[PDB]
Amino acid sequence: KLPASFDAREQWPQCPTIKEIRDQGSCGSCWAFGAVEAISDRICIHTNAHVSVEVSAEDLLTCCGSMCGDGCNGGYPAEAWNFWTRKGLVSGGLYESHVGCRPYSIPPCEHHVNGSRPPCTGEGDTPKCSKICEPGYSPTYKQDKHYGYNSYSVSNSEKDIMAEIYKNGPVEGAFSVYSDFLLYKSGVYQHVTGEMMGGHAIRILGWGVENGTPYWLVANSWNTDWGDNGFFKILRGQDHCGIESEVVAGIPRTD
Ligand SMILES: *C(N)[C@H](CCCNC(N)=O)NC(=O)C1(C(=O)N[C@H](C)c2ccsc2)CCC1
Repeated sequence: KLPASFDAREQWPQCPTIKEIRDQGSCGSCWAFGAVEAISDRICIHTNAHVSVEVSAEDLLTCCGSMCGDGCNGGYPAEAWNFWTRKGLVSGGLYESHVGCRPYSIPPCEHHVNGSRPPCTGEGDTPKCSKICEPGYSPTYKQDKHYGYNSYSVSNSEKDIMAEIYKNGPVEGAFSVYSDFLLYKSGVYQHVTGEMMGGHAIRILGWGVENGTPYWLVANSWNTDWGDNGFFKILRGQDHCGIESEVVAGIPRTD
């Protein structure tokens, strides 16, 4: 039933957020980024491109509080999606973009690569929850909220995750980062060297096969000069680095 390859960017060509790579900056907010990116995609898919917006990482990062975790010091993706169902999320684009209600306040940086931006440092402070949109944006904060119908776990099964993406759009997942992952440029990632650095949340938007190796198509939040234009591929079908073990998703309410 499922195709040998699937790419959400090809399936939903009128949904620009699916193609977009963000930059979490010097802040451990991957849990938030994986969520708002997939939510942005799912709102566009759910409306057949009639509503296409960058959902605010700032809003999720700053305003969830204890139920999600500890802001820039890590969080729980499951409860990020739950926050979307309970209190909703406003719009917000990239740093100094002036796009949406609450654009990201933490500046971009170079994540384990050379480039013109400053080098990323450790976990910076979590910004305050400010329930007010930026100057120049309409409508108001309350009026700009987008809500989810539900949030749920996807089972630790390759085919179930594929089915979920195929039907309902990109999902959030998490995997264990080893030091060799940081150097990723292209191909299918499999862990071959290096120690455990910690967990990392990302957006899964498809799958395929390359030179006989099955993979998941993943968006990272380390800007576009990391990896393969901000994306990477990782081995699919063996719960590699736990990539199939913490997938989470949710369906939008209609605005
Ligand atoms: C994502 N960037 C974040 C790593 C931040 C570490 N920064 C750094 N300088 O090393 N990781 C996460 O958000 C996850 C996590 O580890 N959460 C922990 C277990 C947590 C859960 C509840 S409170 C803290 C990995 C996916 C979630």
